[PDB]
Amino acid sequence: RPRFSFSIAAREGKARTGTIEMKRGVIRTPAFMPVGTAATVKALKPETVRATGADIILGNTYHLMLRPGAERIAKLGGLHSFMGWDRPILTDSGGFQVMKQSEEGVTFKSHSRHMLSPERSIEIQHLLGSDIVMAFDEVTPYPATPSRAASSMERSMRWAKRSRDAFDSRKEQAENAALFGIQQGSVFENLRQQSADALAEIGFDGYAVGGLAVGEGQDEMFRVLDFSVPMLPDDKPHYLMGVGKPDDIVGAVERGIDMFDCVLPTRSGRNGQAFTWDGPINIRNARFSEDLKPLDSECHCAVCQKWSRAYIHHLIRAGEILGAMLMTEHNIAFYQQLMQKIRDSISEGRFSQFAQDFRARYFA
Amino acid sequence: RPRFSFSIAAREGKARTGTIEMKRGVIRTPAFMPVGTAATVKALKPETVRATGADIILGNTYHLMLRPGAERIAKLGGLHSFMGWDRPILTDSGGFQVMKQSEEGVTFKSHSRHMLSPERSIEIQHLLGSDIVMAFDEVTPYPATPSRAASSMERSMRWAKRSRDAFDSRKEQAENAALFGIQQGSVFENLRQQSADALAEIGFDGYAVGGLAVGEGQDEMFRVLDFSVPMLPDDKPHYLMGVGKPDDIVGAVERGIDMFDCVLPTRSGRNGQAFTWDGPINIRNARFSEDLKPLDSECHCAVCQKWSRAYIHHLIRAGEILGAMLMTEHNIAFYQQLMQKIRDSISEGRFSQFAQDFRARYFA
Ligand SMILES: NCc1c[nH]c2nc(N)[nH]c(=O)c12
Ligand SMILES: NCc1c[nH]c2nc(N)[nH]c(=O)c12
Ligand SMILES: [Zn+2]
Ligand SMILES: [Zn+2]
Repeated sequence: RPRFSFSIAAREGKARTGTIEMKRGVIRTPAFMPVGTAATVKALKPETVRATGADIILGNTYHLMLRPGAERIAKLGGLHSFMGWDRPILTDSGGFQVMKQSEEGVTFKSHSRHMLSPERSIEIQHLLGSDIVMAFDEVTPYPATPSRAASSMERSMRWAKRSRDAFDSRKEQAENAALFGIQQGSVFENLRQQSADALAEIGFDGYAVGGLAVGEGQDEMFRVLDFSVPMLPDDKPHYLMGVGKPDDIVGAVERGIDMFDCVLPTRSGRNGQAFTWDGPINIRNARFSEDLKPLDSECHCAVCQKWSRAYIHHLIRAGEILGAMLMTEHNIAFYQQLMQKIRDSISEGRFSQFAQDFRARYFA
Repeated sequence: RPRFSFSIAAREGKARTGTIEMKRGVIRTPAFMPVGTAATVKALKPETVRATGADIILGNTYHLMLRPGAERIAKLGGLHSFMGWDRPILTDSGGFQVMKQSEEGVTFKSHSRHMLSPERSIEIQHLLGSDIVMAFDEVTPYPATPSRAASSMERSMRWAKRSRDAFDSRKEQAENAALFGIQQGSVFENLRQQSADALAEIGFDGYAVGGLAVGEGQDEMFRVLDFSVPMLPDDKPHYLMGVGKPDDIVGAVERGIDMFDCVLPTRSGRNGQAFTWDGPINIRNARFSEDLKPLDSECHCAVCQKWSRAYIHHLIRAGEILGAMLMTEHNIAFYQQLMQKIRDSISEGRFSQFAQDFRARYFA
């Protein structure tokens, strides 16, 4: 396999399906990336993560630098070796978790004093041995005034160039990993356009839509995606960071997004929320205490093959670790089955029908 | 397979190795039973418990009756079905967790008001669908005066007869499960003898040594085992309840014990303690932060095949669920490997040498 090759196999409207080939493996798109905060996808062995269908996972630069430490992970052979996941890993840059500041970067106290900058973020991602490296950005909160959105976007573009140069100057990283740029601009079309133009001029292997799902509603997010995604190079992956709910994902794919990550299936799994084709349920609810059905009636995951709602209800009620394990495996598997249905439907030219059918049932 | 058949294949001094055959499977002895407190061996799927080598697990009557409830489990098809473990399950009777009281039984408040008695304990164990049912006893704390030890022992023997009759009166239970009696008498030889005689007169499928590992030291426990185990019928299994550490197990086998359970490998696994052939280690210790070796250098478990001390150190430090999962799997696997080495050495007539070698290295 090459360092990086994105190929689009089929299209339907703005939606695409295809593959990213990298040295450590192939990623089928549209893709969902489980989040492995501090070198673990919570409550799952890597083999279980793979068994659910994941092709790639996400690691958080900010958290890993705080514990166990980036240099330590490098000394131990890199993140893949450390955690036992040998397929691609994407690392975020830390901009989201950040949100003293200056044009040079940021200093902050560990929740010890730490520093992030375009150069240091790229370095940490190198030390981790990331396959997909993200530019270091400044993420403005919502709502943002046009002036402040413009300032953070402009700084992010200067930082995107610094990220590009840092990545390129490190031969081993440049030859073996990929670098994605991050579009900013809040909800403003003109700023989103300026940001897309700046990133395309610099040139990246992929383009993330940053700064969404930070407090604007789905309607607004979709409105911004409507104009923002077409601004990005068509022939590279489009990554919507930190999204999201199943319906968010479907609508974002309809608008040209190829990659997703979110803590929702894992975090809310531990909390008792299980995804089903008829919408989410909270397994802690008393109505499930004697329900012998699986979490979802169609799901092919090992959890739905083997255990009842009643059992998982008890485990979560009781605070048992196995409850977190089973909920998380099911939810991640559900997400991967959603992505597979999306990929197949686009391939077969029936994605619009799938989206309609999905919504009708999920929100019944 | 029969309802119950214990066969002794080989002996060395007081030590024995053999098999218990039951309808749901064969149990190799000496046996270690992982404890599954409230219908789960903490942090492990049942398939993982089996993969470590366990032939049987223990469930706690007291806890299960409180949550999710015995009647509820019965309605859902029994404990095996509920938790997904299809091999034998032994249930304790509740006497240990108990320790208003009367000759009829005990009432207590949930940590709702609940009741236990010989009849109710046997009933709960039936509702759970237990394969090995334990008589309901009264467990005196250590130290005990001779008078109080005698009173609790005598009550326990009356309760053993009530347990026997309750079990026998329930045809489905009598035909498909086994019933073990529990010897009491604290540290007193005469009381232990009276208790053994009473239990043998009633007749049970197996005999537990109760009331030890409740505050007396290993020396005292071993002294009591020295005279107590030979009092029990030789041709039935001997079960030392709530023991214990690897060295406890080895010494108890040397004294004629066939079955063990304890929370130690699971509970202390979650706390950071890993068993090794060179003694226990606490993985949280800073000395392990960059140690690339497996938990134990010889252990054949999947954890030792795949992850380093450094990684598990980080997980436990961070409070990650995967840390509990990996520690627990390793510790249970270690215990099963200990039992296998014990069984093989007795079979081969070299158990005394094994015990000496084990101690020399474990305590080096
Ligand atoms: N939802 C927005 C988001 C999530 N993670 C992120 N990481 C970075 N660097 N930038 C961003 O805008 C975001
Ligand atoms: N270590 C003693 C012990 C553990 N569990 C027990 N359960 C019962 N019923 N009786 C006992 O004596 C014990
Ligand atoms: Zn499922
Ligand atoms: Zn091991």
